[PDB]
Amino acid sequence: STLKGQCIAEFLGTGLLIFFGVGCVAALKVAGASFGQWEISVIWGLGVAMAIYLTAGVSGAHLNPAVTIALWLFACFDKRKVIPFIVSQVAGAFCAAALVYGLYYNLFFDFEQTHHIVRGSVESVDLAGTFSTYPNPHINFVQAFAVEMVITAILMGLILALTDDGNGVPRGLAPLLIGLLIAVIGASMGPLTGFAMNPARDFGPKVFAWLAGWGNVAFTGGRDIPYFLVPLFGPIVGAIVGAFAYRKLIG
Amino acid sequence: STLKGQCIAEFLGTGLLIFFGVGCVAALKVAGASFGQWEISVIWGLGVAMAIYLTAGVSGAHLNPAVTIALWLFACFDKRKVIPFIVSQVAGAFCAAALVYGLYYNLFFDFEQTHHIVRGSVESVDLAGTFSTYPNPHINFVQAFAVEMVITAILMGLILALTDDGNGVPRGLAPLLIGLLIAVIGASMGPLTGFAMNPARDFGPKVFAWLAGWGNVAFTGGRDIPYFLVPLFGPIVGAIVGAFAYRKLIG
Amino acid sequence: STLKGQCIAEFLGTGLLIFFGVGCVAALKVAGASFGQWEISVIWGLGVAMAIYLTAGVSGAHLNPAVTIALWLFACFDKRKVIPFIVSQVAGAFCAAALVYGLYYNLFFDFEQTHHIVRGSVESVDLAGTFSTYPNPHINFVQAFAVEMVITAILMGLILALTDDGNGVPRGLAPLLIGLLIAVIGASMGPLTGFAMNPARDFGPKVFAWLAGWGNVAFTGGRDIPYFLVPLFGPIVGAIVGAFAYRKLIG
Amino acid sequence: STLKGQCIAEFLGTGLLIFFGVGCVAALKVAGASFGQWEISVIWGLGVAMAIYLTAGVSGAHLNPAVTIALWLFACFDKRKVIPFIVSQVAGAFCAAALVYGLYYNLFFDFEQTHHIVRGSVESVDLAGTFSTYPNPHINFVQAFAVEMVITAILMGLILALTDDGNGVPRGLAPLLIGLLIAVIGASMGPLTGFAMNPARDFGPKVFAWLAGWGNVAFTGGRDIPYFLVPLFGPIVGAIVGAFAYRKLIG
Repeated sequence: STLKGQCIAEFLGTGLLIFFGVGCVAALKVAGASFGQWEISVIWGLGVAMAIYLTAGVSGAHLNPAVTIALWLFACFDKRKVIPFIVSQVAGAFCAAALVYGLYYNLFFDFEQTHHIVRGSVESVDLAGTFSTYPNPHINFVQAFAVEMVITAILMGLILALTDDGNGVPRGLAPLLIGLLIAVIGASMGPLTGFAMNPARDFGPKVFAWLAGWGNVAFTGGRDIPYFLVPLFGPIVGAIVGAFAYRKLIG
Repeated sequence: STLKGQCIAEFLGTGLLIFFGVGCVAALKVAGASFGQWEISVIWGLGVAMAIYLTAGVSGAHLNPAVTIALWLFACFDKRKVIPFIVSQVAGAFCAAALVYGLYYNLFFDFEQTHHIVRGSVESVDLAGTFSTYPNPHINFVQAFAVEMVITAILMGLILALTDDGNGVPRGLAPLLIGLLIAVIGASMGPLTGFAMNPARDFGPKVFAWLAGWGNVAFTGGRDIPYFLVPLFGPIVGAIVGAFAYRKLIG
Repeated sequence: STLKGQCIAEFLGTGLLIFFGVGCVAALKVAGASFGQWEISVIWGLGVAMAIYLTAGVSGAHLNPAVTIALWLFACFDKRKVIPFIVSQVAGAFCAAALVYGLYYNLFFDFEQTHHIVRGSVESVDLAGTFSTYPNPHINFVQAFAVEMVITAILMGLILALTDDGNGVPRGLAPLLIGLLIAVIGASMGPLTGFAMNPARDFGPKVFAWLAGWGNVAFTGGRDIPYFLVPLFGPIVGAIVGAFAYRKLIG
Repeated sequence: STLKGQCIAEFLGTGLLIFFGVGCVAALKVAGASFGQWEISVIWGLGVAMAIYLTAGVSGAHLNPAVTIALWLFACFDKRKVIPFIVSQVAGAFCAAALVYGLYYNLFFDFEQTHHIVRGSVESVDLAGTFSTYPNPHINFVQAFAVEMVITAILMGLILALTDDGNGVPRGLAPLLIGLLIAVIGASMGPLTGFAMNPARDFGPKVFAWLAGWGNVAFTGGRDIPYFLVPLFGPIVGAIVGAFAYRKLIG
């Protein structure tokens, strides 16, 4: 597979997981669907598994800039493909957020008119939480960064544990096992930071929310310190830590 | 296997998935069962997986006219079997809707008498939603068609991705993975159009609802433009788009 | 394996599935646990899968008199083992119901004193529904028998479909797939008759409920026609129909 | 693998399952997350499966002192590694409880101030139930011990049933099947004693709760007889019984 073919697969794979994840959150927020914390988390994980199954044979199904950087540093992934892979991942998440917004277009405006929410204000951040993740009100930037580092380290460590020959896990079952890992992470740590674990999953839809009319509050989240840095660099630091720990303690 | 044997398998396979899907919706609506959006979606998906496991060895387990048309256009499926397969699929969905109605017969009339609902009126469309799918009140024909096209394209693309040699997915695990894909599609996009994704799944029970006493509102759904066209031609267009995209970008 | 060894495995396997199924129903009824229809059904199915995994290698993991009779009539199962297998299955369900009652002993009496329920009365049938299945108030004996026949036919047909060489289903994955089939059956048809599908699962705990103090209402269920016949002979008729249909239409 | 390498794997594996299990309970209690009994149980089980997948190749993934003792007595596990394995398991559960407390630090104090709960009192035992298990108010020490013995015997018996060559279960699917077994055990027996089934899972976080400020009530649980003995010796007795029963009746 050429570089162009793998970039398209990364674009489609990241878009597919964003389409399922944002869609279910949109259904809970503006469509009146009844979802619990476990149900939302299991939709995110299974959507990732389907995205991996679709694009594993072409590009390896990274679908995460943090995973792409960690693989380059620790799994001898080609450095020439690092930038195009990351660009394709963010582009796929951005376009998928636009597609979900288009399908839920009439419900978003009906929700705003009913609750008298003006887009771009602090009170509109909750609606902006459909696309991207925002921290719990009781935690700050430092605690939010620690949560993102820890959960991404677990994800990176288990990905290496589930995708190494000799561990007994079939290659056909590994994508499903990865999705279940994301579900329990989101179920146990989601109410804190939104279990982003993916710079593309957060930055992409955040750019669309800024263009959709939410303005600066899409990036800052109503906080003095702009929150968008936590899902951007937090997973990157955590992925490196998780990959380093696995090679030292398990691998 | 002869053509008659495959048609019977398609009749039973489509009926089995309708029996599980309509039954769970009936339990939520007239039996007082507590179901969320994810729970309803996961029953639909797992019911499809069981139907595929039962009939895969005989007819290939299409169980969807949109999939049958897409396979004929892109997977060299025999054209002589296209019409009998589609006829058997719609017949199976029709008979299964009648069977579910017979088992839930006393609960349907008790529900109508309690809520003073006259069958065949606009207020009875919600009860008619047990058998077939109807759009969200905030979306119209054009947006409903777009939703059905997109979700069927994802289903068709993943079906080809999950049923090709060399992708590493075992043949015994593919039917279960297909069902999980339907669950997340229904969880993320269900509150919009009912995630029909299957012309037989919608048209079949719709004909029974018309015969059961709902009349013309079973097809139109209380809309000026008859809604039944969206689940009829929407999945067909989406399946072709999804199959074409997979061959160009992934396959 | 000798006959004594297989009878012990059938005794333990049926007891294990009753222990999980009755325990979760007891938690919902007297322990205040929050369970939906899907959640209860998925506990029953997964408990059956664990029971099959434990006893498949010894006795074949029938754990159902209806399945045992159907296998003898259609799968050349030994007739000399039919009676001891059925006796062991009912004995295992009876003892497991007693064990669950012992663990939940203090909660059952606290529930009765709080709600002023006298054991053995018509108002105590709901508490007796913890151990065995009772019909929906809007359905009668004839409709209850039809529901039990249909769902057991689907279970028997899929069991043959999931346990035949050449269908591509691994032997290690078949028990889990069987449990998921039970979950969707209970989710879609449970609110009607309790998805017994197993004469031992119902008759066994019913005998214990009669001995525990519920008296005659444990068998009759407060109905003029004794309801206990429906889960006794209903699954037996359905299992034969399902096995016959599979051999004629699929097998 | 040397003894030091296996001890680290046991430390990380037990910590990983505690991180997921305590985190989801913390989200339900202090973060306002909506969780049912099945949802909490399925997070515990799947977290165990991920922990097994990470550490099976190094130390065998015991992650339970009761399992370690049972394997030494019945599976010829090395006696020299029994003490270091148990020490590592309790250490991992202790550190993971501290990590979860640190991430949820601000939410715990906000919950206490809102409800006017003084740490170390009887009314604070419910908050202490986030880390460790405490019995249902209607059951006493004797019934709590019986529940822990029975459920651990089932877990030990199924673990031997799922990890023996010749049973047809793939080695890659066994960890997932073990997690599903824990989910149904917690769903059916959790509202009684908290389905500890693991001396490290309970004693470890209990020591942290005592150090975190809960004092003596973390061990006694507000009972005249200290409850901490039930999850300590209960699973050990049950694991031996379950292993002995499997070798006599199934193995």
